[PDB]
Formats: sequence, structure tokens, C-alpha cells
Amino acid sequence: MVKVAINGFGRIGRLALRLMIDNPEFEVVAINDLTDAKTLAHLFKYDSAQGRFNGEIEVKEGAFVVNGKEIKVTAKSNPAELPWGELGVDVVLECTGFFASKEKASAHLTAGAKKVVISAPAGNDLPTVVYNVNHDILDGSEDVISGASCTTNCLAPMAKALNDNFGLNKGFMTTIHAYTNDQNTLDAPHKKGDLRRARAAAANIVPNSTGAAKAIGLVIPELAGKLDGNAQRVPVITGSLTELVCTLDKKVTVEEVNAAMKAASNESFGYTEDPIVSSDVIGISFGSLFDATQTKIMEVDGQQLVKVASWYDNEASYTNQLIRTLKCLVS
Amino acid sequence: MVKVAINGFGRIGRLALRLMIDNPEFEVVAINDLTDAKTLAHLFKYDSAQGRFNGEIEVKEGAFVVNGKEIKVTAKSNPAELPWGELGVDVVLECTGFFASKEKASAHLTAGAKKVVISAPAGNDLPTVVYNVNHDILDGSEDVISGASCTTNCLAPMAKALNDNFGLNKGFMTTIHAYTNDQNTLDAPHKKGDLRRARAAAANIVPNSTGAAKAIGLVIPELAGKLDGNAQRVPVITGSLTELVCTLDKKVTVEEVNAAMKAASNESFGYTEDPIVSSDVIGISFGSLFDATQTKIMEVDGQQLVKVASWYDNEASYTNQLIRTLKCLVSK
Amino acid sequence: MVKVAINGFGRIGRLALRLMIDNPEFEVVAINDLTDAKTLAHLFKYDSAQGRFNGEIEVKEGAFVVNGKEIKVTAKSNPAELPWGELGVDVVLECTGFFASKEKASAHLTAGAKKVVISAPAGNDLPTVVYNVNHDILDGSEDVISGASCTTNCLAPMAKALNDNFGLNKGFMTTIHAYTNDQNTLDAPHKKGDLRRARAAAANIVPNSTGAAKAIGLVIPELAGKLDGNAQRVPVITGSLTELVCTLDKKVTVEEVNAAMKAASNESFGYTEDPIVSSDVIGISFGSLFDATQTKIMEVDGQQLVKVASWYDNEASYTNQLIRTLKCLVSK
Amino acid sequence: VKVAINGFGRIGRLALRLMIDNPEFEVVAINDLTDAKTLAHLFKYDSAQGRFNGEIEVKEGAFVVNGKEIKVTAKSNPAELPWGELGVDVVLECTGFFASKEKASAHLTAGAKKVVISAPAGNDLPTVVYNVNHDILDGSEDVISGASCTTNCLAPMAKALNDNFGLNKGFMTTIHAYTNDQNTLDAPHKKGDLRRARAAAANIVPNSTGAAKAIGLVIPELAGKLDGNAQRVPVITGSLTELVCTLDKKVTVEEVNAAMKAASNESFGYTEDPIVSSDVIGISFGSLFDATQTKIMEVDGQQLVKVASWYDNEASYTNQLIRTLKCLVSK
Ligand SMILES: NC(=O)c1ccc[n+]([C@@H]2O[C@H](COP(=O)([O-])OP(=O)(O)OC[C@H]3O[C@@H](n4cnc5c(N)ncnc54)[C@H](O)[C@@H]3O)[C@@H](O)[C@H]2O)c1
Ligand SMILES: NC(=O)c1ccc[n+]([C@@H]2O[C@H](COP(=O)([O-])OP(=O)(O)OC[C@H]3O[C@@H](n4cnc5c(N)ncnc54)[C@H](O)[C@@H]3O)[C@@H](O)[C@H]2O)c1
Ligand SMILES: NC(=O)c1ccc[n+]([C@@H]2O[C@H](COP(=O)([O-])OP(=O)(O)OC[C@H]3O[C@@H](n4cnc5c(N)ncnc54)[C@H](O)[C@@H]3O)[C@@H](O)[C@H]2O)c1
Ligand SMILES: NC(=O)c1ccc[n+]([C@@H]2O[C@H](COP(=O)([O-])OP(=O)(O)OC[C@H]3O[C@@H](n4cnc5c(N)ncnc54)[C@H](O)[C@@H]3O)[C@@H](O)[C@H]2O)c1
Repeated sequence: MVKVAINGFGRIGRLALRLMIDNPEFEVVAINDLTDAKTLAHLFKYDSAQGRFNGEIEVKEGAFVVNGKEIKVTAKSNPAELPWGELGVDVVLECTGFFASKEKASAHLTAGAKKVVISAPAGNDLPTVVYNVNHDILDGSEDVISGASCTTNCLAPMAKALNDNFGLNKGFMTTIHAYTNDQNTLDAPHKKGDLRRARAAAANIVPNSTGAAKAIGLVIPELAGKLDGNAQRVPVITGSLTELVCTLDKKVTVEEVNAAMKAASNESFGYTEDPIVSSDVIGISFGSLFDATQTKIMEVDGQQLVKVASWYDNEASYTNQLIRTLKCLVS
Repeated sequence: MVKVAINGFGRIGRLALRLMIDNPEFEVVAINDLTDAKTLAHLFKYDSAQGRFNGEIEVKEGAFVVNGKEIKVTAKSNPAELPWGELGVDVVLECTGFFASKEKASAHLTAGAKKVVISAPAGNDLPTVVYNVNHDILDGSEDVISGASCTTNCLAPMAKALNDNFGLNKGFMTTIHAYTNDQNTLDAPHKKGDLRRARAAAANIVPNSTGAAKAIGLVIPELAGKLDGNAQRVPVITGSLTELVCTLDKKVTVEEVNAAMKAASNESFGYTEDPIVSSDVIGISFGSLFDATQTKIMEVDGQQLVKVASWYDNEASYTNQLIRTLKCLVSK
Repeated sequence: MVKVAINGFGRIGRLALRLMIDNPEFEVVAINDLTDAKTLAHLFKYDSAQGRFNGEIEVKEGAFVVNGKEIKVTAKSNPAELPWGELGVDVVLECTGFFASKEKASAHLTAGAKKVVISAPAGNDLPTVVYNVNHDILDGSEDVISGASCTTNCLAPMAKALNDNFGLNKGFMTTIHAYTNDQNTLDAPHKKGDLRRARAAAANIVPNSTGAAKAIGLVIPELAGKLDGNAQRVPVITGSLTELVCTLDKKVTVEEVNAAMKAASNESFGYTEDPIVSSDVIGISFGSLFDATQTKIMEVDGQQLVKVASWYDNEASYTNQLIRTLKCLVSK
Repeated sequence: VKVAINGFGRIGRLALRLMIDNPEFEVVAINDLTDAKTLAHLFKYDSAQGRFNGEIEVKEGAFVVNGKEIKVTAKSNPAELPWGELGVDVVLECTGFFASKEKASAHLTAGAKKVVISAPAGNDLPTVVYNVNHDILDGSEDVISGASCTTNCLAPMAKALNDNFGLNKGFMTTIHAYTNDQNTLDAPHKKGDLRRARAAAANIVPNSTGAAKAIGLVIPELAGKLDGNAQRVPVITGSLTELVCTLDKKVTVEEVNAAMKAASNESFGYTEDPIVSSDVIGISFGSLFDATQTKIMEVDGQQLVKVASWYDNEASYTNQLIRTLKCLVSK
């Protein structure tokens, strides 16, 4: 049994609990956030995007019990003050968005935790892993690691397949992304000074920056410095699409590209020929779902520009990858 | 030339500035918030609901200039620390949502301001004004006042007209309300513990509490304790509807009720027979817009239940009412 | 083993199919619509509100196979031309919205069908059933019956409980309703000339008329002519709320009313004290979900006004009620 | 100049809004499938473009706008309309069903002198993007096309790019507001598109567009050099055209932004403000280049260039349409 704590019971943290609660390999001992147990339990029970929790929840003072299993609730904003050493937690899932670095997240280790998995990009001085792309880099000795971004978990398998089959010279990624909690409800100042994430999330197409493409080198070293891109946040509650426009080493046809993708398909990376829309990927277990209906190739003179697209649920896809990586790290 | 400050450059503060900036009676000296001048200027220039500002904005350091007039910007979370005295500010529009009480809002007076107008309900010990309903209660000597809530400004003229013409013994109010910034973007803990405002604003029907009906007595004393109600927040960016289901002292007809409403119509209280929808009231100047097409009467054993509905833009309707009450207060 | 055809593979039809593949008592022989099998199969596999279908779907010329069982696809706009006798269908689920009457829906019988369940109000010359309110009236002699409206399936159990415990003299219903396929995507002319459903569905609060309250007289005869109401369509994809403001024959308390509701709770009528929002009822099997957090009472001069509310998934709640009524009709 | 409108839809009603205070045209008639009460109500109130600034009165079979009367008809077949009896000078074909010379010429048979089609209508006629190729107009044209909204956004941007640096090839992606050809909720679709069948306001909906492939009709040098697709997202109006392209010359972000600013005109605007989609609702530009979204990535000696332009797919296109209308009749 592996003792896990969750710091930051948000979209990712709560969905992580949903994925770990039924699997006997883990024991979620505690959850830390900024609120009381009643609030945490209600948010776990009811979800506007992922549906009702299938199980039973009851709340007790300073704790709540899910499926008969009790979980201590704490409210410490400073991780070094947490009781990880006292409950002897094995791994902390750092899901707050505030401690995404080796320096900052290591406060969990000083608090007594043996290992930490960060739910975001956390710099380049620690292992960053996209499951079924580079999880082989783990040997079990790593105290703090990053599960990368949702967008890298969508893009990496696609870019790796393209590079391995045809060699990818370069490309531009644009992700049409569901809005998230870092955007305002209505136009208002933003905490980090972003004048676009300041705007009403569900009423706008909101251009935004993302480093997923520039940082791919941390996951696929061969592609370091070969991709860039940005995002457009749009008014869907969850569900996103990654488009990649690129040039390859070899002339290709749509059929050849789609076949390479199907051949690279696994549990993390899926393949579909159905003309789906975003609402159809909510809650999927794949980290990436390649959409063969969106493959397009244009040729001028002898040079090809290739466009590919893969769906992902920035919540469920990422969290499933995060739990795959958590299982690998503790094995 | 009245020296105004705005504390909290939010939805209401920015729309207040929009309504005062063309207006010669006010000079807006300062704005206080929690961010820098470039952010306030950007948010004033571009609006997701109220459209782009028609005018020119330039950003200096620590201030910005609107249509050639400079406004100093400050970022002090504690109002008592504000430089209202040194700027000789006459009225502060308290629009943050954090000082809506006599005691808390009086810190502006301690900061050196002469008067404070609060843009929300602020308790029972202060004058609360819905313009063109009870604004005669103002005499000019009041240092702090409340402009009431958006729902109170929509409901009050409707309930006053019904009471005056037919006697309103009791009623229930329901406001189908646009979501606001006190609701979360996606499901998440909520600062004030509301498990319903914690849910994703633009994805849900969210029942919520409101004191607009219970507190109507502060605006229409004859109606103290005769109304109650609640809200349903729904996914529109702005624009709202107040429904009132009530019993009256007098049998009435649809035509009678509608005529009573039109007869009470003014700049604050409007009347329409067009089958409009919420997006059509965005930016209107009325504090309340009675919809004669929604009037319904049901009679059982000779006893009637009456349903009426009035539209409002919870932002522009309220802000226009607030500037009306401000002008009246400083013209006194 | 009862052979069922579905006419109109829409929101109600497709969800009916989702619920009947579970039940071995039915076999769905055919589906009729205005399009091909590829599209019907695709729309059945993927749903923006009710999620992906968990099961297997394959497409065949003029048919598609679900969980290994084949279903015939037809595209005849006129029901009299259907092959119901050839297929010997026992019951047709009439879900198009165009044949909602005894006279029009009897064309299914002329095509050779034994019985018709209309998924909408179909007039007062028919048996209209809200399961677990008046389904005891069914005896097997009925060629055509109506499953009533979604809103009546939400309101009836609540109104019945109120009437049974305390006597319901009169009441006004207001439903806060998800938008539907009879509203336009963007502002445009409307097929029925309604200037409000002509407006952009996902951008507005849209007042609308409904007979759900008046039609309660067909399901609860004691309450004939005692209720009326209206609707407000709001930008959620599915999930709705029914509010009721009413007067009773007896004085009551909030907890007394809530206790009566919990007591009347069953498979069709659910009871909750959780402060839920609309997205939380998507896909529920109840026809009505009474929300104890919304009960309120107003007392003035000793006469009370009572406000209660029930949630419903206007799609799944109604469809589950519809399948319950269909099983009841074919069991007799 | 006697202007009539066939199809009082999103484009038609906004066109009338723009022509009310233009002293050179007077609108004489409007044809649609509904009565004057509905048309007047839809002209008065609009969910995206706000209330009409003016007074509307509805007479018998006509309505008066700001004192000026306009008769209304209900003919689904354009050949049966009384353009001859009304001596119409130019008809705006805005239904979406007669987008071809052969079909739109029925206006000519009813007695219409000139027809401007508010959509792409084939290669047999002049298709014009104002301030891109409008000088091709002389007096002699009875039928012309105003192109698509997406072409009116892309064309000036692509032209500036070609003229300054030479566009080898490019892939366009437009993040587009949903439109009335998408379903409100999931349901069969009349043209069989399984994606436009899905609920418009709940999904990211990939869609095809010919705006890129057809650019050759507006900029002949670029025939067969661009392609692209669309993504429909839940905003009521407002759209963004992103272009990923390769150029003949090596460039810098500053060079591209300067070349765009140099091309600035009433049709093609320039901004460095970090705006969002709702900020372009109702703008008078056919295209608004966004300098904040320019990106260049370089691998070996080869560059990929990304640029983006906003447009209000309704107001931008309609403003362009009436500009082309004025030009067409000046001659
Ligand atoms: N949401 C996504 O789509 C997504 C996808 C991939 C990665 N991530 C990453 O996951 C992390 C969490 O994101 P989220 O979407 O779940 O956001 P969220 O806002 O939903 O979750 C944040 C939670 O952390 C809690 N928290 C904040 N400060 C805290 C502190 N000092 N101590 C304890 N708890 C605290 C908050 O109260 C909130 O409950 C972020 O770094 C995000 O970048 C998010
Ligand atoms: N939005 C409506 O529909 C509406 C209608 C009528 C009244 N009101 C009331 O107006 C008030 C403001 O609401 P809003 O909708 O504009 O909300 P908002 O969140 O958009 O505005 C809040 C603003 O106040 C600022 N702020 C917070 N604390 C501050 C402090 N200590 N000092 C300076 N600035 C601070 C924030 O940075 C933000 O700019 C609330 O009390 C609300 O109840 C709102
Ligand atoms: N959706 C709800 O919330 C709800 C609730 C209760 C009752 N109902 C009732 O159910 C009925 C269907 O509604 P819906 O929401 O599923 O609408 P919908 O528009 O999704 O379904 C209509 C379907 O019927 C098909 N159709 C139309 N005419 C036809 C014909 N002549 N022959 C064969 N097929 C035809 C259409 O192609 C479409 O697929 C309506 O009467 C509605 O009022 C709907
Ligand atoms: N909406 C945009 O963003 C946009 C941009 C550029 C071009 N267009 C083009 O403009 C045209 C109209 O699009 P829209 O957005 O106005 O759609 P819309 O659905 O709002 O307008 C269609 C109108 O035409 C009427 N109509 C349909 N058939 C008719 C007939 N036979 N006779 C007379 N009237 C008829 C309908 O009643 C409706 O009022 C389309 O061809 C579209 O491609 C649209």
C-alpha cells in the first residue's frame, strides 16, 4: 500500500482522488487545501464537467470518508507546515499551482513526505515525464518530479510518432483550449497581470501563451527547439484540441500519416476516425486522442505543409497520465 | 464641479466612470484598486458586456488620462490609508464589495473624504435610496448612504406601483439573474463558503439568496415584511429579470396592472410591450424595465394570484440609478 | 418480448433507446426519422449532454446494430406509410413533435402498430400519464396514450404531495428551463412566428409560455383549473428547475412541507437536501427531484404563501418516466 | 440608388443598419420568408449587435425606418419578385441559397439591374475583397460576389505578406464564432454534416472552409498556395484567422508587424492591444491585424511565420460588402 496525500483539491486533485479511490494500490491518507471538509466533500460529490461521483461520501469533523475510507482534511497554505511526516505519507500530489518548482515543492519533503509529483511544468532541473513517451527515465530514486502540462501530454505522442516515422523539422502548435480556473469569471484585474486572462472566460476567444511546445525538449530531446506555439482559450467547460502545422523530412500522404499514428496508439495515445466534437472527449482515459479526420496536407512546388490534430480532456486526459506516472514512480 | 473618487474599479466603478466622464458636473480625481494603471486603463477601454469605450484613453505612470482629463490611480487595500483629504475628494463611490457598512465605509471619511456613496446594501442604520422611489429622504447632510442592490432598484418601482394602485398584501420574488464575479469560473472552493456560488458560473442554474425582497422596507416602509424571494443565477454575461408573484387587496385585470405600470413610468422606471429577451436590456438607462407581455393573472374561487416581471441590466441599470442618486445628493 | 418502434430519433427518442437496451422486456425493431443510418448511429454514439454511449454500435445498409442487435432504419415523413404491420410492432414511441394528438398519431395504428405512446402533451381526449401519479388508470384497452410534458412530470408529484397533505387551493408555477431544439441558434425568423424563440438560445433569458401547470388537471383531476405558470429558457444545454408559489388549505412550516415531500419520495420523485445546481441533475432517473434547500414560506396577517422547487433533467427525467409508463402500458 | 435586400438575415439586417444614413442609397424593398412584424422586430433587437439607433414603425406590408418607407415581400423564388415594378438599382443576395451567377441571375429576370452576392458564388463572376482587388471593377458587371467573411479577413493580411516578402505557402486556421448553419442541440443536419449537427454553444466543432483554397480569385498570384480549416467555438460573434506560412525572405517579428502596419487602411486595421474576441464585435474593419500574435520560429536556416487577424464575421464582412457596393455603383 502506498500512502498518498493531495495538496490542492482542485480540478486535477479531485479527479486524481477519483482515479485512486477504487484502486487498492494507494491509500489516500490526507488532503490539504484552504477550506473545510464540508466544502471539499461537496465538490468531490458534484462536478459540473465530470458528473456525479459514483460512490458514497460522508463528512466528519476535520475529515471525510469516501467509500468507507477516511481522509484527514487540513488547511495549511504553507506546505512545510504539513503533517506529512506524522502520517508517514509516501507521495504528495502537488496540485495547487503555487509550488511548481523543485525549490518550492520540496517543502513537502521537509514536511516529512518521501516523494512529490507536481501537476504542472515545474522547471527544467527535475525529471518531467509524459507517460508512454519518456517514463523509462524513472528508476524510483527521484524525490520530486513533474508530470508536465496537459498540452505536452497531448502533443508529445503525436510529435514523437511524426518524428520517428518521418522526421519533424519544425512546427507551430495552436491549442484551442477550454477555459480554466486561472481566467476570470467577468472582466476584472488578474492576479498575474495577464490582460487576456483578465477577461470573462466563457464569453471570449482568449489568446494565450503556452510553453508546451518550447519545452518539448524536456520530454523528447531530439525535438528540442523544433516546435513553438500558443493557445486560444474558448468557452467550453473542459475539452481541448491541439493542432500542429509542420514540415517533415519526407514527402507523405494523409493515409501514411494516419497509419503511423494508429500504429503508435496505446492506452495513453488513442486513435479515432469519428468526426467528434470536444464534448465527446470529456472524461476519456487517453492522454491524447489523434483525430485522423483532421489530417490535412498541402503541397506547393515539391514542399509539403502538414497539419495534424489530437483531442484531449485537459482534466481527465492529464489526470489519467498523472496517475500512470505515479504508479510507475512507486513501482 | 464635484470632486469624485472611485474605490474599486470593477464592473460598477468602471461603468460609473463611463457615465460621469462625459458629464460636466463631476471631476473624477482618483481611482483606487489592487492593480496598476495599465490594467485599469485596459479594462476601461475594452468590455465584454458593455462594449468598447467611445473616447480616448492614455496611460501615464500612476495615472491615466480619459478624453484629456487625468485620473490618479492608487493601490491601497485599506481605505483609511487613502489620500482623499489631500486631493480634497468630496464623494467616494465605494464599489469594492468589502466596506459595505456604515462603520467600514466610514474609513473613507477618516481618509479625508466628505461623503461616501456605497454601491450595495449596507445595513439598516444608513439611508438607502432607490432613485425615483424614496430619494426625497435625502437632504444633503448625509455623510454615508447606500444605493441599494441591483434587484432592489428593479423591484422597488414595480412593487410601489402595485401597492399604490391595488394594495400589495404579500408576495414572492424570483430574479433570474446574470452571473457575477462572486461566482467561480469552474467548480472550486468559495471565499465565503457558498457551495452554489462555488460552481462553474457559465454552466449552471445556481439558486442563490438575496435580501432585496426582505429589505424592501428600507425603501418602501409600507411594504416592510410583506415580500420575500431569491435568485437563480444563469449563464448570461449580464442582463436579469425580476418576477413577482403576489396577492393584492383588489381584483384586477391584466390591462389594469399594465396601465398602472405605464402610468408610473419615468426615466428610472420604463415600460415596454415588445417581446424582448435579456440581451436587449444590456446598457439600458432605466433602473427597471417593466415588461407588459409577461403580466399574468390566475383566479381560483374568486381569489387572484398576480405575476409581473421587470427587466434590468444588473450593471447599467444599477449604475445609472447610482449616478442619479449621486447627483441628487450633491445637488442638495 | 415486445417489439417497439421509435418515430423521431431525437433527444427523447435516442435517450429512450439508451434506456431500453438495458431492459430485456423490449426489442426495438425499427427507428424512423428524416435521415440516414450513419447519422442516426453517430448521434446515438455521441451526445453533448448525456455523454458517450457505453456499448457497441456498427452501421449497416439501412440499419445499425447496437450491442449485437440490429435495428431497421426508415425515412418516411408520413406515419401512415410506415411498415409497422410488416414488422408487427407492438408499441410506437411517437417522439417527433409533429403528431401529438389522438387523430394524427393514429396513423401509426393505420400503418399496423398496436399501441402508441406520445412523448408530449396530446390533448385532453387521451389518457395522459405521469408515472407514479396517475398511471393506475391504465388497463390495457388504450390504443394511444400521452406521456405528458417534461415539466408536468416534474410538477405533478410535488403538487400531489402538497394537495394530499395540506390541500392546494391555487398556485403559480415558474420553470427555469434549459433551452431546446425549438429555439434558434442565432437571431432569425422562427418557424412558428414566436419572436422570443427566434432569439439566440445560448445568449439569452427567454420568456416562454407553457401549459404544463394548466395540464395538471389531466393527471390530478382534483387540481383541475388550480395552477398556471410560465417558463424562462436559459443558456444551459439540459437540466431545468420548477418553482411553485402556492396557497394551501392549512398552515404549514418549512420542515413540515419538506417532511411531506420526503415521505412521498419514490423511484419517480426524489428528495435532496444538498445545495445542488442544474448540472447535477443531468442524467438522473427521477422524474422530479425535490430540493429541500429551496422551500420558503411567507406569512402576512396569518395567510401564508408557500414556495417550493424541484429539479429535473428535462431529457433524462422525462425519458425515464416515459419508459416506466411504457412498461406499465404493455404489462396490462 | 435603388437598393433591395433579398434575405433579411444576419448580413441583410446589418447591411440595412449601415445604409440607413448613407444619403446615396435608398432602400426600397426587402424580401424574406416572413411578415413585416417579425422582420422589424429582428431589426430592432439583436443579441450580438445591440439595439438599433433609431425608430421603426411597421405599416401594412412595409415598415418605415427613421421616416423612410421600405416594402417587404415573402417570395421564396426570386424570379417572382417585383424588382422590375420597383425598378431596383442593385439587389443584395443574402439568402445563402442563390450563390451563383445562374441562380442569382433570377434577380435579373425579375427586373433587377445589378446583383451583389453576399457569399462566394463561383468563378464565373468577379469576386471582390474591398481594398484588396476592387479596382477590377468597371461599369459593366451585373453580378458580383463579395467573397466570404474569412476571405475578407485573410486576403489583406496574405496580400501584405506576399507583397513584402513573398508567400510560398501557408495553412490557415480560423477560430470562428458559431453560425445559424449549426444546430442548437445535437440533431440531424440538413446538409449531412455530422459536426454542424452538434450543439453549437457547447463544443469546439472542426469545420471545412474554402476561404484559403479560393484565395486565387482575389489574389491570383496566390492560387493554390494556401489551404486551411475552421474551428467553431461557443461565441455569438467575433472570429480569429491564424496563418502559419513560409516566406521567400527571412524576416523578424518587427518586420512583419511593420509591413502589416504599412498596409493599414479602413478595410485592414492594426492593433497592438491584447484584445479578445468580444472586442471586435461591430468593428468597421474587414480585418484587424493583431501584432501581439506574430511569432517566428527558426530551424536550421528555415523559418515558419505565424500571424493572426481578428474580424467580426458579421460587421466586418458587411462593412466590406457595402464598400464594394458603393464602388460598384460609382463606376
Ligand atoms: N485544470 C487543467 O486543465 C490542468 C491541466 C493540467 C495541469 N493543471 C495544473 O494543475 C494545477 C492545479 O490546477 P487546477 O485546474 O486543479 O486549478 P484549481 O484552481 O481548480 O485548483 C487549485 C486548488 O488548490 C488550492 N490551493 C491554492 N493555494 C493553496 C495552498 N497554499 N495550500 C493548499 N491548497 C491551495 C485551491 O484552493 C484550489 O482548491 C495547476 O498548476 C495547473 O497548472 C491543470
Ligand atoms: N455586478 C453587479 O451586477 C452589481 C450590481 C449592483 C451592485 N453591485 C455591487 O457592487 C460592488 C462591486 O461589484 P462588482 O460587480 O463591480 O464586482 P468586481 O469584483 O467586478 O469589482 C471589484 C473591484 O474591487 C477591487 N477591490 C477589491 N478589494 C479592494 C480594496 N480593498 N481596495 C480597492 N479595490 C478593491 C477589485 O480589484 C475589483 O476591481 C459589490 O458590493 C456588488 O454587490 C454589483
Ligand atoms: N427535449 C425535451 O426537453 C422534451 C421533454 C419532454 C417532451 N419533449 C417532446 O418530445 C418531442 C421530441 O422532442 P425532441 O426534444 O427530441 O426534439 P428534436 O428536435 O431533437 O427531435 C425531433 C426529431 O424528429 C425527427 N422528425 C421530425 N419530423 C419527422 C417526421 N415527419 N417523421 C420522422 N421523423 C421526424 C427530426 O429529424 C428529429 O430528429 C417533442 O414533442 C417535445 O416537445 C421534449
Ligand atoms: N453570418 C456570417 O458570419 C456571414 C459572413 C459572411 C457571409 N455570410 C453569408 O450570408 C448569407 C446569409 O447568412 P446569414 O448569416 O445572414 O444567415 P441567416 O440564417 O441569419 O439569414 C438567412 C435569411 O434568409 C432568409 N431566406 C432563406 N431562404 C430564403 C428564400 N428562398 N427567399 C428569401 N429569403 C430566404 C431566411 O428567412 C433568413 O431570414 C449566407 O450565404 C452566408 O454564407 C454570412
